[PDB]
Amino acid sequence: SVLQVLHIPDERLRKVAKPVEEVNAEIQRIVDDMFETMYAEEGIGLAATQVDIHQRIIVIDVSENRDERLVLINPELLEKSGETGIEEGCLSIPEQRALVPRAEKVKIRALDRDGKPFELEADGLLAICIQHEMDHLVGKLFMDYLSPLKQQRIRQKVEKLDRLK
Ligand code: NI
Repeated sequence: SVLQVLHIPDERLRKVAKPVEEVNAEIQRIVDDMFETMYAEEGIGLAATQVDIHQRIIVIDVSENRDERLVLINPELLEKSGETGIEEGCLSIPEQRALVPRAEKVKIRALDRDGKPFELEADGLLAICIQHEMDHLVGKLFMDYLSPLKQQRIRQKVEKLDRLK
């Protein structure tokens, strides 16, 4: 099923997700629902916190043909290097983009949808998306890196959009 994506101001977006206990059928259904939601919202990443599920689960797909499913369950940053940034969007912050500092490369470990551990070295867009999604699981948003005024501006714009929807 396609799930409801929370938007700021929503305080739930500020929650810190708990680690996943076992990767069972129930976890796998959450993963599958999260992909469905992500794809439907035309997104490249989604964290469980965004759909009010506070467990360390991320889904990502940075491909055009939407057939490269990356699942990060209980992800762990093992190393990062360099610096970069692009103008990032966020399904929890509709229609607002801003450039945000990020590591250029990350190396992470996580469990996949079967519960298998794997390591992944990423760079470019995928590194940035991974960092953005991992920020979600500790209640952090791309807005947090901007000036207090810019946070208020953005948060004002979002509240106006949800009034009209
Ligand atoms: Ni986001």
